[PDB]
Amino acid sequence: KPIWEQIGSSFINHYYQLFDNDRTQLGAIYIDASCLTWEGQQFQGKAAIVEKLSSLPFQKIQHSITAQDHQPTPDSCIISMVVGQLKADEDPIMGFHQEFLLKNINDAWVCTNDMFRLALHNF
Amino acid sequence: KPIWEQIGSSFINHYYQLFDNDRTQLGAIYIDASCLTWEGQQFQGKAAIVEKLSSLPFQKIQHSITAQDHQPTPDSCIISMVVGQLKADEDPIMGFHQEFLLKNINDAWVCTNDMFRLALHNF
Repeated sequence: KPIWEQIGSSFINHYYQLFDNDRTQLGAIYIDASCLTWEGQQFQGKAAIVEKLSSLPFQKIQHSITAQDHQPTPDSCIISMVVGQLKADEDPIMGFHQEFLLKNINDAWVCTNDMFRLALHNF
Repeated sequence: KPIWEQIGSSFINHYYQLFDNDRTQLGAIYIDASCLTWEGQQFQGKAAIVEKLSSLPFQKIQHSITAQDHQPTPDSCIISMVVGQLKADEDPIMGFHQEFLLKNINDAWVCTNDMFRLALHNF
């Protein structure tokens, strides 16, 4: 309902659609200065991100969202928190926490910061 | 090593130190435009946020960080992800996930965005 909630919600939706069905198209939502920290490893810069995301051994991965929250920022960006479970091929379901900072740059929404962590938790 | 990590790690240490000794002092790291989402609930501004955290029904609170990640943002903000364990008085230990967005305002690194969730724990 709130404008930042609708945008952030839509972005997350788009991000997981791409990640679970066409991840080599993910780079389209990043920019040169975007950063990715996947399970502790830092991939600063789009090239590194695109490379890392494409090297994931996932043959078939599926994200299931338990909860998501968004907040507008002083500089008009949107920060988001996402929790839920992921299923890669033939299992053991896992929990995950993903953080995103979105910005409108050149009149388009992109993700400048992305942080993902696996978790033995549930929400 | 990177400056955003040094600053972020430092802020994180100070934040949890304040939370675990006298959370009514957290007003110093929040500003009026700050947003807090705690277990899905929203609160805006220093006063409401400090009120919300202070209202937590705990005498003794203890945070233990298992991992923290930090990245710089295009607007010179620092975004962070924190995961660890939370211990409140006699409740069983509970894992937590938190996100912070930091920025230097009026010569001080403050948190404009704070997002927190507890993992439905077992064991």
